[PDB]
Amino acid sequence: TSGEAPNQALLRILKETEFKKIKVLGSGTVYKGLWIPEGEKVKIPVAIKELREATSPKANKEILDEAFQEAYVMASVDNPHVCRLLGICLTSTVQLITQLMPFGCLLDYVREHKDNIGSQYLLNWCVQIAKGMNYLEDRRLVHRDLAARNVLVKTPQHVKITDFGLAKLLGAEEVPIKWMALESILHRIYTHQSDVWSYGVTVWELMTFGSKPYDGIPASEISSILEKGERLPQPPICTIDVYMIMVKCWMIDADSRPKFRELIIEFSKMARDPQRYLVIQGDERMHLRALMDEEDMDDVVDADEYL
Ligand SMILES: Nc1ncnc2c1ncn2[C@@H]1O[C@H](COP(=O)(O)OP(=O)(O)NP(=O)(O)O)[C@@H](O)[C@H]1O
Ligand SMILES: [Mg+2]
Repeated sequence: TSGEAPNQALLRILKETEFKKIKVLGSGTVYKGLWIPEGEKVKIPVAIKELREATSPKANKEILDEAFQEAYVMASVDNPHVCRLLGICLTSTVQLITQLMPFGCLLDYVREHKDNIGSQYLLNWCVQIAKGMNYLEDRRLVHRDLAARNVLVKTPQHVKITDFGLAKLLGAEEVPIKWMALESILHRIYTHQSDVWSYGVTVWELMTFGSKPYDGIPASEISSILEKGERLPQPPICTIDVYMIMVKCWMIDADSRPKFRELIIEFSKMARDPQRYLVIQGDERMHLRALMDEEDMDDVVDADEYL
């Protein structure tokens, strides 16, 4: 009651007996599996991150600080376009349990499905990511690591921002350079407007079907490139309407860049007439079960319907 509000998010501790790992997804080693809350007659698809046991105690506390910090953030947020933490489990190694995003990160998704992503998907993704960031801004959260790789894909129609390792309250105090606002690189300044810049880069990643920003350019130069007024080039499928919104996100005066709530409005306008704003050959002809090896999927509930 001296300024900020108490964070009353619930931190759920889960038992190992309650979830079954099914398959490895990555290596912090991440499994796909199912979580069956005791006595609830539901099966919830989950990602289970089992932390690396770590050799050096300095590496140990680095792993653990990322883990507890992003457990704290994901437990405190609740929005259809941000990833929710379902719980943690304090076995010998700590495990973080999140809602399963079956289709992986969005960068790999647009890379692998270039020839079947239509303009309606692209623009709807832009709207959903801006809704997620607008929610974070409503909660005074600055993400500092927004990128296509940090957007996950529940369905082709539904994505969610993730990876809150670098997040912080707006006013508070204490490295992907090609996604960083200029004032982030020069003065270590981070705001919701620097997130807006990163959002511009992410949209450019999407519109280019996963190209690398400033490909082959060494990070040491990016700062001088940007002070000289250079920016990422207009993607081939982008009308000037879309590209111009993106370019506005990269203006040097952070207060001149658009706001996330403006970006929601503008991309929603454009998603009302997708083919007037992105030009994709064969657009009109583009389309997109037991994910586990379990034969009894009848009681499966998505985390979003259990909550
Ligand atoms: N809930 C989830 N559902 C499905 N896949 C996931 C989920 N969470 C993470 N992954 C993937 O599993 C791997 C673990 O990623 P992560 O633990 O976030 O490490 P990271 O280095 O921070 N990756 P990033 O957030 O993209 O910067 C990545 O390939 C993710 O895309
Ligand atoms: Mg992280």
